[PDB]
Amino acid sequence: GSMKMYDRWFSQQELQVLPFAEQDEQRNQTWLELVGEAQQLMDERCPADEPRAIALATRWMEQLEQDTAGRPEFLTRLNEMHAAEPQMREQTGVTPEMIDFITRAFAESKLAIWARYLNDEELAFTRQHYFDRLMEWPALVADLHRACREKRDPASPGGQQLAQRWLALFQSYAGKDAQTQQKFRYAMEQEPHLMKGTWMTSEVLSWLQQAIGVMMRQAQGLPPN
Repeated sequence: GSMKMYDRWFSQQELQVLPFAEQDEQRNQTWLELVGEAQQLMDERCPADEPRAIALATRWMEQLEQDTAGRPEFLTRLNEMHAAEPQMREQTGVTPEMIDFITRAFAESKLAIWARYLNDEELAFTRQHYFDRLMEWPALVADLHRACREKRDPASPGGQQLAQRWLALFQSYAGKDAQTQQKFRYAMEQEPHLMKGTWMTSEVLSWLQQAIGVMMRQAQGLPPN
């Protein structure tokens, strides 16, 4: 879209590190392709769980991660913009229904993988509750980036607050059975896609794993590390 649209959704400081504010002909072409291909799939009434939808959704999320420079606050801002900006459709062709389709297809791309790791009742719980708190993740990841950026101790009260927030979001879709949660950890160790579209860097993930280890540490038994 236009630089005027971005100017009213981002401050001047933010625009200096938002890649979308760069004029780049190849970035623009890729977005024309991603939007055009989404609209075509919707026009064919393509199911979100077909491979064509899964592929396109994966391409979108990787592009969005690059074009927000990995900043979850910027993903949040673009999410606000898509739903509120009056000339979103005229300027970009993006509609709330398109974003819903892409998000549902991206969910299906992960549920297809979890189907190989979970039994039937665990997979049904995760499908049912997948979206319950999905939208709370960007604000948590933003706070995780901030904790890591500010060198907060993962064992501080604020650090454990973040680990507790993570647990509540994770348990929202994984359930609360320790046996089931270990399947999710194994899957995440083996399946690189499950960590895509989370706006986590290696450093922030390391910070979170440390805070979780403190939270979950047992008095007896093999400890974390």
